[PDB]
This record gives sequence, C-alpha cells and structure tokens, in this order.
Amino acid sequence: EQTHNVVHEANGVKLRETPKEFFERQPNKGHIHDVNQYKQMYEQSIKDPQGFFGPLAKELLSWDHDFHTVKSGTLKNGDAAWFLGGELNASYNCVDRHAFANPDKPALICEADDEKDSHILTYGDLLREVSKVAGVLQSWGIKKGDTVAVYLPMNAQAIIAMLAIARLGAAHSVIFAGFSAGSIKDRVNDASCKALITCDEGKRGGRTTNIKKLCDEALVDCPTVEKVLVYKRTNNPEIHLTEGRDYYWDVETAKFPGYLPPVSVNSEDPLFLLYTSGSTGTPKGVVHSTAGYLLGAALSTKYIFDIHPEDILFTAGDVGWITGHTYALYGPLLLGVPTIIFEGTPAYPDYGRFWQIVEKHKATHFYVAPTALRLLRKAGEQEIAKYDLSSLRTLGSVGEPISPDIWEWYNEFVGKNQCHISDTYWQTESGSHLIAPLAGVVPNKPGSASYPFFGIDAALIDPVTGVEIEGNDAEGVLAIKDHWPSMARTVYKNHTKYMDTYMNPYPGYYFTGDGAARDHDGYYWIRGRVDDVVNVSGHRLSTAEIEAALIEDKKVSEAAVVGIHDDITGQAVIAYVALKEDSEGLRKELVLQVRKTIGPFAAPKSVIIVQDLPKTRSGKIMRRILRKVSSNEADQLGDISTLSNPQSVEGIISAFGAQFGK
Amino acid sequence: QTHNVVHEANGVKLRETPKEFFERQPNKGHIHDVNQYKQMYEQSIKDPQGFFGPLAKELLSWDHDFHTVKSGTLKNGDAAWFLGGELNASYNCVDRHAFANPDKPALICEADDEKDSHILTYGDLLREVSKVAGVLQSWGIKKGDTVAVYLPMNAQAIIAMLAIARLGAAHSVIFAGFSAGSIKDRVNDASCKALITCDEGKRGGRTTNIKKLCDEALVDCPTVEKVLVYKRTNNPEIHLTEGRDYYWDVETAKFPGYLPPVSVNSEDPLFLLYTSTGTPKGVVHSTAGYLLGAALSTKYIFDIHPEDILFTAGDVGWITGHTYALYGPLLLGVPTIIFEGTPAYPDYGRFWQIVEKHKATHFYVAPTALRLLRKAGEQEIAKYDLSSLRTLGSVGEPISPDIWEWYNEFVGKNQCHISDTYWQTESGSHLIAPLAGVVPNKPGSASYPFFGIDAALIDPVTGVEIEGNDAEGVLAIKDHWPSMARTVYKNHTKYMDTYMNPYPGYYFTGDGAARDHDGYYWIRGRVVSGHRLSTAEIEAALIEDVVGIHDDITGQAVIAYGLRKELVLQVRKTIGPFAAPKSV
Amino acid sequence: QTHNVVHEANGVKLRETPKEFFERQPNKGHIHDVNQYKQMYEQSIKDPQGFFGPLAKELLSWDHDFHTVKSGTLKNGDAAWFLGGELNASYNCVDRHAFANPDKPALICEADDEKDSHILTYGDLLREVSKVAGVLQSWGIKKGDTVAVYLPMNAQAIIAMLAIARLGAAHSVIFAGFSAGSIKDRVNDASCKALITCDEGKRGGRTTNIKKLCDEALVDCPTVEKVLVYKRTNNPEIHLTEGRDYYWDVETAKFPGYLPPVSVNSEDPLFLLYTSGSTGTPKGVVHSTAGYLLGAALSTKYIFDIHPEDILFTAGDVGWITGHTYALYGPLLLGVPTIIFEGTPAYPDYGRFWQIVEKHKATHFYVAPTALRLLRKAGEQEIAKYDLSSLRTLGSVGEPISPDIWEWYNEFVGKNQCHISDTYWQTESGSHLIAPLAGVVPNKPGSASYPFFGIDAALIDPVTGVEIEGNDAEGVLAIKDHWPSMARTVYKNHTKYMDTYMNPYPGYYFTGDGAARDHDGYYWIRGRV
Ligand SMILES: C#CCOP(=O)(O)OC[C@H]1O[C@@H](n2cnc3c(N)ncnc32)[C@H](O)[C@@H]1O
Ligand SMILES: C#CCOP(=O)(O)OC[C@H]1O[C@@H](n2cnc3c(N)ncnc32)[C@H](O)[C@@H]1O
Ligand SMILES: C#CCOP(=O)(O)OC[C@H]1O[C@@H](n2cnc3c(N)ncnc32)[C@H](O)[C@@H]1O
Ligand SMILES: [Cl-]
Ligand SMILES: [Cl-]
Repeated sequence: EQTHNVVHEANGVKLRETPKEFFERQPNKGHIHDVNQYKQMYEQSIKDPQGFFGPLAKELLSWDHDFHTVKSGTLKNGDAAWFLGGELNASYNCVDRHAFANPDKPALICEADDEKDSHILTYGDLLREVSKVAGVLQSWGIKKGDTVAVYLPMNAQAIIAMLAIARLGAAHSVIFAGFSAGSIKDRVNDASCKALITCDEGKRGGRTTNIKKLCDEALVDCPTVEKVLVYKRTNNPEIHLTEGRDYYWDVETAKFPGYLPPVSVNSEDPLFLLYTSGSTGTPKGVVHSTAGYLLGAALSTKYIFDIHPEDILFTAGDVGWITGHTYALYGPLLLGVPTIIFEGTPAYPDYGRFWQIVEKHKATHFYVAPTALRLLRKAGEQEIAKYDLSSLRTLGSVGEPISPDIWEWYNEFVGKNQCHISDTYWQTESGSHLIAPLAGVVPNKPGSASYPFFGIDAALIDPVTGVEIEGNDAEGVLAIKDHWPSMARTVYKNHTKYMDTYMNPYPGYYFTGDGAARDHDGYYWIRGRVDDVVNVSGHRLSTAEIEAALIEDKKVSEAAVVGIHDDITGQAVIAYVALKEDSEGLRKELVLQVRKTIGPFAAPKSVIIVQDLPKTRSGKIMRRILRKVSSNEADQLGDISTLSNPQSVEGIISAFGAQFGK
Repeated sequence: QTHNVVHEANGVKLRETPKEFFERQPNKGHIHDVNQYKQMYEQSIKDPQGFFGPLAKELLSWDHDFHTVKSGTLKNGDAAWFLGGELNASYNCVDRHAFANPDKPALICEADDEKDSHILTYGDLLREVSKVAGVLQSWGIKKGDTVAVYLPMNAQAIIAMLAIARLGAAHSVIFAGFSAGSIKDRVNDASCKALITCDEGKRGGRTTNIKKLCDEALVDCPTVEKVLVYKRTNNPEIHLTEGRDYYWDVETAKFPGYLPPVSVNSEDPLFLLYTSTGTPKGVVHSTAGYLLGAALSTKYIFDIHPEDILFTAGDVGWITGHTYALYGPLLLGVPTIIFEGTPAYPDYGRFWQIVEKHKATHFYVAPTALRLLRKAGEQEIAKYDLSSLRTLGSVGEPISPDIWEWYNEFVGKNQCHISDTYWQTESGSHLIAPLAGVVPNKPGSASYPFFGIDAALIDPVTGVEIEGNDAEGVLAIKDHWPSMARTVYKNHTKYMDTYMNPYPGYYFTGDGAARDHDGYYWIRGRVVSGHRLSTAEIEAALIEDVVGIHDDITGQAVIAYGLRKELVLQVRKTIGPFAAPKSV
Repeated sequence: QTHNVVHEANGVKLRETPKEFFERQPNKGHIHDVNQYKQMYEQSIKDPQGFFGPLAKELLSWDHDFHTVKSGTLKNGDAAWFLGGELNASYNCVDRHAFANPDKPALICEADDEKDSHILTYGDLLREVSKVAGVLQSWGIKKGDTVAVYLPMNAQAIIAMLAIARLGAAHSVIFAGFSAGSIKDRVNDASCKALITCDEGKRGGRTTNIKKLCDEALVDCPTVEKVLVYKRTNNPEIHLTEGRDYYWDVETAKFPGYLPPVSVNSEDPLFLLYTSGSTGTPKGVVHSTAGYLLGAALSTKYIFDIHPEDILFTAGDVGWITGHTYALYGPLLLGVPTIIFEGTPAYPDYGRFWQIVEKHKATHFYVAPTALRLLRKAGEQEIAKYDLSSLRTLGSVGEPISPDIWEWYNEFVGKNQCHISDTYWQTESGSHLIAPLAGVVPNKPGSASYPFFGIDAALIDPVTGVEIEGNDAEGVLAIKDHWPSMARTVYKNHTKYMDTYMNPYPGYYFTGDGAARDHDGYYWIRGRV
C-alpha cells in the first residue's frame, strides 16, 4: 500500500537520494554497485553465511592460522562462534600490517583539548609505541587471558594502551574517564584486572581533571591490581605515585624496544570487556570475541560509511563507549586509514571546533551523536560558515534517534545538501552496525535507519503473543533471528545473566531491548528501548543503579528513578525520593551523591521529594505510575485501587508539578 | 594339522562369521577378506610411514601437520609418532562431529536407576565440555597441568575428561571405588592442581560416599587448589570446604557453551592412568598416537560404521573405558552407551534391556560379567530383542571355550561375530584380536596381531625369538606402535626396567602365549647380565636352610633379605652359579 | 697504488688460497670466485628481502611461515627479521639431523684429560637434550623464562643451552671463571628461575671450585628456585642444598628420550649474554632466534666453507660469543660434528690441539691469536709430531692478528697449504662482520678484508660525524643498516642499547672500533676508540 496504518513516521515521506556530489568526491569506484547488488549480497549473508563471510574474512583480515568452519552455534543455546580454528592478532591487523606496507602513512590524527598540543602518529610510530607498552606489560607478567583496565581520556595513549593489551592476547577493559571512583572499583574488581593504565591529570574544555586521584581512591579496594602505568599528561609533579605499584609510562617504555612479537589468539578468544548498564543495578561486562568483532568493524566501516584507503574518518566519540571502540579505533585502523582522536569538547575553544578539525585534516567522513547536533544547532550555527567542509561526503549519526528536523539541519548546514547521511542503529552488544543506510547506495528517509546490514536478519515480535510478525506496516519488539560475527559472546563470568537478558526472553531470537516499526518499503524505524533503559546524551544508564546511589544517602528511605523526554539530552532522569524522618539543599546533596557514586553524567535532571512511593499489595514500587506522571499523562493511570497506598498517587502528581521547575 | 606344543588348538574347527553379521552390516565392510588384511598388515610392519601416515590424516583432524610419522626405538625408550604435528583430543571427539550433525547422539547415559537416564547429542556434549573447560580455565588450569577425576561411569566423568583435554592438560581418572589412601597416592604422584568429583554415587540402588572419601584424601594433597563437585544426589548434608570446593552446576552456569580447544603436540601427554605388591605407577599416553590407535582398532576390529552404536560395559576408571567407551567411538562419531550401574540392578536383565532399548550393534564386556549373568540371569537374556547386535567383544582376561560358546549362543544366538581382544593399559589399544567379519575364530584364541603390532614369542631363558609355529613362550613385540605408552610419570626408569630392558629390543607384555600352525596366538597369562633369575626360586632355596632392583652395570640386581656365604653357595648349587643374589 | 693513510697496506702482496685447499675440499665450493661473491654481496645490501628470504628457507626449518623479511631501522632500534615466523633452535640444531642420520657425530668431546673423552651422535644428543628439558619442564620452566648456565666447555654446557632453548626459554651462559659477585650480578639482572652447573671442574689437570662459587652467589639470588648439578668429578663432599639442588643424572633418569620442542617467534629472545662495556655494570646483550641462527649458519657456511663432511674445531668457550656462534649453533645448524674441548692448549703438553686435530681429522680450526702467541713461545716443536693434513681453513678471532702471527699461523699450522680467515665481529653482531671467505677472498696479512653479506660497512669522521667517501681512509667503523644476527636490545635497558650503538651516529651502528679502508676496499681494524 501507499498509506501506512501503523508506521505513522513514514506517511508522506519523500526518499532522499544520495546527492551527486557524493560520487564526484568518491576516490574510487564504490564498494557496492547499486541497491540491487546490496540486496543480493544481503540475501546471501542470511541464506549462506559460510559462502558470504568466509571470503570476506580472508580479504579484510590477516590470519596466523586458517579457520575450518565459518559459523557455529545458535542463539537459543548461547554458543555462537565464528571462524573456528582460526588464529590472528588484533594489533597486527590494526598496526603492523599497515606499518610494513607504508610506515609513514598517518594513523592517529590526535587533536588535543587545546590545539597547540595536537600531533599526528604514523603507523610506524604507532607500532613502536604499542610494542614498547606491550613490552612493559609483558615484563609485568601480563599474558594471554589476563584483563587490563584502562582509565584514560580520548587521546593517543588510550588507543595505544588498548592495542598493546590486545598485542599480548589479553583483553582490555576501558573505563570511561567520566566515571567516579566507585564505578572504577566495581569494573576492576569484577574483571580482576592485574594492571591499570591511566594518567596523572586530564584536559577537558581547557580545565584540568583529576584522573590519577580517582584511581588511587578506587584502588584502595582493588587487590588484584598489581601495577599501574601512569602517563604524564600534565606532568604535574604534585601528583603522587604509590611506591611499588605506580610507574611512569615514559620511564618504563624507555626500557623496551620498538618491536614486540604479537601473540596469536583464537578467533573466539576474548578481545575486550566493555561494561554496560542494563536493567539490573550492577553493570555487566559485555565480552567480545576477536575475529568476529574485528570483521564486523572492518565490514561495516567499509560498506556503510564507504571508506577507501584515501579517506579520513572523524568519529567524534570516546573509547569509553562502544562507538569509540569500533569506529574510532578498530574499524578505521583495520582498513588502514587515518582516524581522528579528539580529546576535547565541541565547545572548546568555541563551537566551531569540530569543523576546524574537519577542515584542518580534510576529513572525508564524520560520525557524531544527535545530542551534539542539537547543541551546535542551538549555540554554534554561526560558526559553520567560517570553515571549508567540502572534503566531507559521509555524515553518520549514532547512539540515539535522530529527529527529522535534526536530520535536515545536519544535511544542510554540515553537508550542504551534498553528503550522504548514515543513521546507524546498533548497540554495545552487537559490536557493529545492525541497521543503516549504506553510503551511496541506500536512499534515505529522515529518521529511519533503513535496511538491516549483512548477516543481520531483523524481525518484529508481537509483545502480546511473542510471535514474529509477518508483513510490513508493523510494530513490535525488535529481535534478530540468527547470531552474527560481531555479536557479543557472554557477560564476563556471568553467562547466565547473558542468557536471561538477550536469548531467553524471545527463544530463538536475539532481544535488542528496543522496539521498532517496519514500513511498506522494509525500512525500519527505531522507537526506543522497551526495557526502561535510559539513554542520556548518548550514555546508557541504569535507573536501578541511580536508585541505589540515591538510597546510599542515609537520609533517603526509598528511591524510584524513571526517564522522560528532554529537548537537549534526548532523555532525562527524574528521581523520586522518600525520606524517613533542607529543600533544594537536600536535592543538591543527592545530585552530588549520584555524581560521586556513578559519575557526573548520570546525575538526575530533577529530584522530586515525596511522602512515599506507590506500592503494590506485595510492598513493591509501581514504577509505571511514576513514568505516566512524569510524562504529564496523569490521566491514563487507570484503576489504582490495586495499590496498597493509592492515596500516595495524588501526592506524587502534585510534587512533580511543584518541584520539576524549581 | 596336529600340535605337540599348542594343545589348546588341537581339534578346534574354525568358526566362520555368521551370515547374519553381514546382513546386519550397515555398509560394505572395511576389509574384504583375510587376504586383504594380510596385505595391509604386512605394510603396517614393513612400511609404517606409508601405512600410518595416510590413516592419521584420514581419521584425525590436525591443527599443525606432522613432518615424521615414526621416530625412536624400544631400546632407547624414545618412541614418538607424527612429530611436529599439533591437534586437540576434544576437537576430534566432539567439535568436528557437532559441526557436522549437532543432533546426532553422542553419550547414551544409562543411570544406576533408569529414571535418571538421558541422552546427550554431540551439540550438547560440546556445550557441556566447553563450560567445564571454562571453569577450569578461569581457575588457571593450562597445558602441562594434571587434573584428577574421581567419578562413577556416567556423563560427568566423560565430560570432565574431555574438558581437561580441551585445555591441553592431562586428566588422571581414579576409579570411584578406590579408598582414600588410593586417591591420596595417585593425586600426589601426579601433583594435580584440581579435582573433579561428586557428592555421592548410586550403584545397585545403594548410596556411595564419594565426596567424603575425597575430603579424607585431600587433607594430605597440598597441590589440589580447587575441587568441582557435581550434585549427583543433591544430599544437603554433604560438606563443601569454603574456598576450595565449588559446585559443578553453579560454576558451569557462569560460562558459555563454546570455548576454543587448545592445540597440543602429537607427543604431549593426553592422560595418566595409574595401575593397581607394586606401588601405583602412572602410565602415560601420548595424544596423537593413542587417538589413532583408538579410532583404528575401534573401526577395523569391531567393524564400526557411522550408523552403529557401541555399548562398552566398562568403567572409565580403567583403560577399557578410556579407549572403547570414550575415545574410540567418539573419534569415529558414533554414539557410545555409558552405563552407571551394575548388571544386576534393578534386575539381571539390565544389559539386555539396554541393548534392546537403544538398538546397540556392538557389545563389549569382560568374561567376569558373563560368568555372573550365566550364573544368575541366564533366563533373562531371551526376554529381550538383541537382533541389532552383530559384534560381541571380550576383554581383560582369557575367555574359556566354554564361556565363548555360551556368549556366542545365548547372547549372539549363533548370529554374531566374537572378538576376543587381547591388550594392556600400556598398549593403549588392541594388540591381538579377530577383526569382525574378517578373521575366523578359534574359541579361546585372540588370533592375529593387529596393524603395527609385530608379535613374537621369546624363549624366556635366552631372550631369543622363537621361529616357527606350534610354539610357546614369552609374548613380546618387536617395534613400538602409535598408541604405545610413552613413560611412567616422572619415573621413566621404572618404565624402561619393566617393558624395554628385560628383553632388549622388544616390548615385554608380561604375558606368555602360544602360536599354533595357523599363526593364531593363545594367551597363557602372566609369567642379571643376560641371565634370567626367578625371585621365587631364590626364596625357596634360601628357605630350605628376594627382590629385584635396577643396576647401572649388570642391568638388574637381586637382593636377598659366615652364614651369608653359606646361603650364597646354597643358591648356586640349587639353582645355578649365575643365580646367586648380589648380596644377602 | 700507494697509500697515504692506510700505512698497513703499502707493499703487502695478496696471498691467494693454496692449491691444497681446493684439493682437500669435499665438494664444489659455495662461491666460485671473488666476483660472484660481490654480486651476492651487492644483492644482500640492495635487496635484503630477495637475498635473505630464500636463504632463511634454505638453511632453517620453520614451524610457521614468515610474512616480512626485514623491518625497522637503526635509528629507531626496532630492527626485526622474518616477522610472523616460528621455529625452534634445538630442532634445527639437533632433531632434524637425528631423524636424517642419528648415528652421525654431533659433539666430539675432548675432556680436560683425554681418558674421559667421548662422542655424542645427533641421536644421542637429542635424547640427552630431551631429558634435561623434561627436567626443566617439570620444574615450571616455560617460554619466556631465563635459565642460567655456569659450566666449563664440555658436552653438558652444550646440552644445557639446547635444552633451555627447546622449551622456548633464554639461556644466560656465565663463563665458569667468573666470581660469585659476577654470577650474582648476572643472575639477578636476568631474574633466572633455574641454574645449571656442576660440582667441580677439570682445568689443566687441576680441580676447580664450581658449585662452591654458585652457592656463594645464590645466597643473593632469590629468583633461582632450583639448581641442576652435574657430577663432573663426583666428589661426595660437595654440599647440595636440600629442596633446591638436584643431580643431573638423578633427574634425567626420570624422563623420556624425546620431548616436543616449543615453537618461538622469530623475534623471541634466544639467549642473553652479558658483556662488559665502557659504562659501569655488565649489560645483558639479547639476541633474536631467527636472525641470530641464520647469521650463525650463513657465516659458518660461507666464511669457513663448511660442508657436511667437514669437522669444525672452535677452540673457544661458550662463556663468550665465539663459543655460542661457532662452537655450538653454527656447526650444529649445518649438521656437521663440532669439537668441544674442555682443557687447555698446554695440558698435558702443547701438542693437545694438534693431537685432537689429528685424532678426529678436523678440517677447520678456529682460535684466538692469544693462543697462537702462547704456542709460538712454548709449543712450536710439538706441531711437527702430529698430522695436520686434514685442515684447510684456519680461523682467527677476537683480536687483531699481527702479520707476524699470521705468517707463523700460516706456515707451521697450515703448512702454507690452508686458507686463513681473520674474522672481525662482536658479541653484539652475533656473527661475522668482516672476514676473508675461504677459497674466495685473497688475504692481506692483518686485514679482515671485505664485509660479509648484509653488512654495509662505512667509515665516519669522528670529528664531523660524516661518512667518509672514497678509499685510503681512516675513522670510526660503522654499519649503515641492521643485519639478521644483530643484537636487538640490552635486557630491560633498551636505552643503554640506543645510547651505546644507535645514537652516537644516528642512522648507523657504532662498532666502538676504529678502522681503515685501503684502495682495494680491504678493511684494517685499528682497535677500540
Ligand atoms: C550505538 C550505540 C550506543 O550503544 P549503547 O550505549 O549500548 O546504546 C544502544 C542503544 O542506543 C539506541 N540507539 C543507538 N543508535 C540508535 C539509532 N541510530 N537510532 C535510534 N536509537 C539508537 C538504542 O536504544 C540502542 O539499543
Ligand atoms: C585389556 C585390558 C586391561 O588391561 P590391564 O588392566 O593392564 O590388564 C591387562 C592384562 O589382562 C590380561 N588380558 C587382557 N586381555 C586378555 C585376553 N583377551 N585374553 C587373555 N588375557 C587377557 C593379560 O594378562 C594382560 O596383560
Ligand atoms: C669476535 C669477538 C669477541 O667479541 P667481544 O668480546 O665483544 O669483543 C669484540 C671486539 O674484539 C676486537 N676484535 C674482534 N675480532 C677482531 C679481529 N678479527 N681483528 C681485530 N680486532 C678484533 C674488536 O675490538 C671487537 O669490537
Ligand atoms: Cl614398585
Ligand atoms: Cl660371591
């Protein structure tokens, strides 16, 4: 049909063909001929994964040992495996092989917080520094199977640290630099890391950040950490190093040579742990294999973004999150292109920094979160005209829904109606892109991620019946019908939590946690999470974890945290608190509690003080009532006589109306 | 036609394989007739490189190629096969079949009480082996470690052995009937880092105290860092030691159903198997050579095809369960029946109920069991449909012509082939046996030597090989073979003193045998400076009025525990001048 | 024609290889003439990938292919060869020759007193090396560990090194003449998990205190968990520490005559060898596995002209690089017998070397000019008592050889019928740098002549730091690019390595020596600067 009765996003939406200038700027024949070749390749990646991914794994990756089986396992049994029998090394495929080919080609284009401190590392430079850091870790006893934590800002040392760890066959666990001491402690202890790599202080927005200080605070309770490597980011001599545990990056790396043999690992040996928040309260360490994850990175980076050897990628992300892992580090370095590592903010020294960077290095591909696009539209639209952005041809959006208006703003003001826009939908647990418009191939509907990617058999499940929905113009739970190379393989030392979360809810499928809709053309429209996980400015948060931090305050008895829409951050956290026995004073105190328990980025937008929370006959909190109230749907609550304290609802409603502003 | 030495063979008609064997055979037999067998055998002796090289590639999956098929000599105790090659045992027993057909049955587990019986597919087996391997790996188990197993004959024993071999470590299986002291000795000699066991066992309906005996042993086993305990009975009164003991179900739940197998060298030890007035010695088997011997013997002697189902009524506590309940059949990708209980529980028809239930085609048992069932449950055999069987194996002890006939008629219905298999823990796999559907049987004779086994009879007095037939003597083997044991753990000298030095240039089985005019071997049971002495005879001469040890000059020395000179002369004039003890 | 700078070169007639060399040669020479050598040399400089790749395949057995022949630069101290490949040193030096012909001799052992001499075949060598590795494997020694050796020059020293390399560990040989303080400094720097030594030694008929010195040093060596002690004299009053010291014979009896060798990466360290430098305490020179082995095999073959039928007698000691490269690896890699001499040139008389050469029909002899000066002074008359007609290559090493000693070496030992190879190299080069190839390069007494494959020699002006073009020149000797057997670091002190070798003249390797180059390109070593 032409009209949609379910997918209202799609009604009267004109397709947006790739502009002709995209192809004029393309350095070579595109990797895909047209949308028909894409459909053929897609159908093969579903019907015949062995014949499709086998050759691609050989083309894009360098192997130390061949694989005998392309694909094994099933979602329902949680035993997925790819490229069995094969051996390889991640740092070899990202550094060594490119350095041998051309050691002088740029690899890390590092733009520091303050541009005066920017620099460029070639592949030859990167090989030597990765080798030396790996040499230090090796002399410390790090070996295949160990885990090493990283607590660094978004700069060269973070990338070097990750690649040095993977060079030895160990798994890195990168901890976002905005995390508090308690969040560091939790992640390090769950992984039992033997070593940590960090720095003395950080630079953000021109202001100094206390990085080593928070490590010392967490490490008092991290008995498994034997040694710490400290990079002199500020060289502030007043930063204390603990004798026998802490050692300086520059001093130790000077003892070792600029080449170290990489350690061969199995395709399914763990490459890294990345701790993610879910519906649990405690963060869960998502584990990724080596071969499957790397192939997914190279494959998506190449085909969805249309990356060629001549190109330059600026992923405005942070390696503390999956987007930096896959599309600032592994994706581009696997393909041998330069990648821009930006340490600062889009506002420093002014709101043209992104564009100053793009113009400076003639970047061809730009990848950013819609939260930033909203900021630059609100505060820095006047800066764009100062910069030449004609080197760009691919503009990616990631991590949250992109509104059609922001899509248009991105298309016109950054791309000049001349670039292809790739709204990429995916997750930490998927490793790489799931649904995205391939650059130069897929026509765009603003606000739609369009078609599923190679190896991704997407489906919609009816939330009522648990049955897959045939046909288009449909809505439901977004699930995937078979595993794919870059799919996460477990939750570290807690594979049962992994099964209960992703595989068991919809047996036979993978459960994304998201709902979506499919229009008459097969285009998917993401409709946000269905498991009440909150995404604030691109950061996955656990409302359960925020409730725990608020309760830790001994003046608080009960806490209930929900998420609502926000014009700036996408979603905002609303915290409801009941006290046992101050005003904004207490509310400010609680916000700071969340800041130092989890991290500044998890602070609630607002704190509502209530006499008590609505609870069932059981004694448990009905959070549905707090969600309906917080979204000004006070009506639609329904019959509340099932509660044990229905009189509380009135107080909840009035408190939200009185305290959300103030 | 007449024998003056091998009296067993006089007037024994050959017993051709019944026609029903071939009617029940799922495919064309692997060997056409005895003449083809003789050609293949002669090559496996004269040209081991050209014979075993191709078979090693056919029957095994390799992670790294081998550059030399065969190396070393018996006289130097440096035997090695497929040098340079790398592989993994659990990959060849599980992974490769799971990829091919994950739903094909692998372990048909018959519990002590049938209500608890279940079937694991190759896909199921891969997941369970991977999860246990993940637990052990997170505990620090790695190549070169030894891990003890103290479990009954059930799925967990099989899973545990394969998970240990998946990491490149060596499993040391300890028969679940052993005492605390027997556990203690074996664990300490092997210096095991971990132990896998269960809380209690079920045998004949009665509960056995398994974990309790382990705790008693482990008080003096400092090398054991952690123990994995399976809830076989879930008896809550069974104590676990904080910080050491962890539950199988709890820990395996933390890890995924796939774990990369760890490649090992062809000559890396696959397992240690301790023997029962001697002190227990850990017989060590290589990885590649042992596996090939298992697959090769299982395939050709038993005539195993992919469609078949093997019931080895043995226990992994002994070599028979190791090779023909686990490795042999799983290497070939067939189902294997793991029976936890006794032949009497819940009644004396259980074996036959099991064979009927799963339509087993191959049955392998010790004459001791056949004597029991003949004495107490003969009437139960006919109650069950046993027409799926075509091969009936006997192992571990001589099968008398009388028992052979009873086995042939009441179990086989004069329609099956009987394979009297002779071998030892140290040989890894069959040495002398009638190939099913190929070799005619003489009841009580193991018949011909197997591929790669150059059998001979040695005069025990002179150490000289006996030429010709109608002969008797010490059973010895003239060259090493792929599945031959490689050492005794951390005691290679005892290995040399036992197998290689008594008759230098040969392997000494410890058994006597006779060879008749047709070449059939008849096992006849167990038997200083080149002169053989009898410790028993020196004790007798001294009593009318002794032990052996290694010696760097005279090879071995005899120590017997004015009068000392009188006794030495007594032994010289009773036995012989060269038979005097070194010291009295 | 005339030299104004290289005064050593004026009026020095070339000395061609005697005819009897080519008569005693068992097979067609590996290089026909000097002109073919220069075509090969120029390829080894202009095309290292195309020259050394095939030679790496030809001379070494691999467990994994390599993907890149050469990587890195002198200026960044990140040189690497045969990247991605794996192999094992003991497999190439023992196993593969045992399989081919186990009865061929490998170690021709001449003890301090000849009555105790014996010969190990490659089959015998493999069984012994396996048993010792089996001992170390059971002790926890594994790839990445370092194991110290404190043994005289005899079979056990050779066996211990090969057994340590069989497991993928690095052996740190400590010359048996070192004091306890020297042992202490070396063992601690390397953090050795185990030590292999003996109870006592035999040197010139006298007993030496070996275990006693180890015990005095080990009181300050916490990392050493276990010690393996060989019974050289079997003196029962030698104390072994309970729980730490075990006997060689007692432990090897427990293990089988074969053990699988452990694969190591091309650039995994094969050994540490501690040198005395101009800067304080000893420094652990580290050598790769593939690069070093290729260099040892390639130079042994082409400079000495070694063939399968030949027998090499390197009268050195494995405490030093000369014994590492040319008493052990070089010859064993090529599957020829090597003569391991424990005693002195003086005991029981000054005809010991020659009695050995005659005894075993040695075709190659390799010694330091210090021994030549000793024998010239004291043992010249003994040379005529022994048949030395099997020799055809006479090597000099470790120090300049004066034209006088050269002539003496040439006439009384070589009988004016042998070729003389004055080899110049260092511990840090792994193998020969400059030497006259046997049967190829005519000699100028006192000159090492031309650089070897992959060695791009040059002279630098010490004052200006600029390479000196043209011949008839003097200055600091340097190399313009790294070579396969070049040392890769100083253990846990890569900065000392960069400061010593790579930084003085960036872009070059600094040999620490001064030299001169004459109009014919022959190099004249002028000693340390
Ligand atoms: C990537 C990343 C960060 O991964 P993660 O931090 O795991 O968050 C994953 C969740 O982010 C949301 N999301 C991500 N990309 C889009 C998109 N293009 N359109 C709409 N929603 C999107 C969904 O809710 C995902 O499940
Ligand atoms: C198998 C097994 C268990 O191996 P193991 O427990 O080592 O006992 C090995 C000894 O068993 C006896 N034996 C084994 N098979 C037969 C046979 N077919 N006919 C006669 N005797 C036999 C011999 O004495 C063996 O040396
Ligand atoms: C080999 C070795 C031992 O290596 P090492 O002990 O490091 O000493 C190395 C130094 O010995 C001197 N040297 C070595 N060989 C010669 C020679 N043929 N002609 C002149 N001088 C020589 C130089 O000074 C070297 O740099
Ligand atoms: Cl005994
Ligand atoms: Cl006597």
